[PDB]
Amino acid sequence: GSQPIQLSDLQSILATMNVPAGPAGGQQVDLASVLTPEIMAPILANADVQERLLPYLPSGESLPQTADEIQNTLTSPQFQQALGMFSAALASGQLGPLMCQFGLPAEAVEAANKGDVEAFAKAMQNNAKPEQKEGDTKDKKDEEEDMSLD
Repeated sequence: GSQPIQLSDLQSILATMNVPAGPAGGQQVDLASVLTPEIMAPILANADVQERLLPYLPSGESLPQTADEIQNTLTSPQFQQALGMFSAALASGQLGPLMCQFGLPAEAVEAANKGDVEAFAKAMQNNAKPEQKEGDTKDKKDEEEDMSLD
């Protein structure tokens, strides 16, 4: 014959199906590792979110009333406490439309509406640092198998 070699073997692979992706393990993420006081200050300085942080006022009772406060504490007990409370407030209460009332970033409202801090982290991460390099290396390869005559 023409020696096609079994055939059936390369047919068995065509019985494969497309399986969905797994969530892996979504739960929490440290926002303070990417969200700096420079980002959180203008947002937490809004009365809209402050009002929602009232039932979650950080240790000390007196929460950062202005952006200068948050930008001063940097990553001190005040910031880490406020970060946690803010994360809880948006997750349970869901700020959603409140974020758009002050004209805050879309990344914030998307996450705050769902109450998902992971989506917020990813959005902020990629917003600040975009992934761009490109390295396909394809096309114009071919084989020229038949080409063997001179």
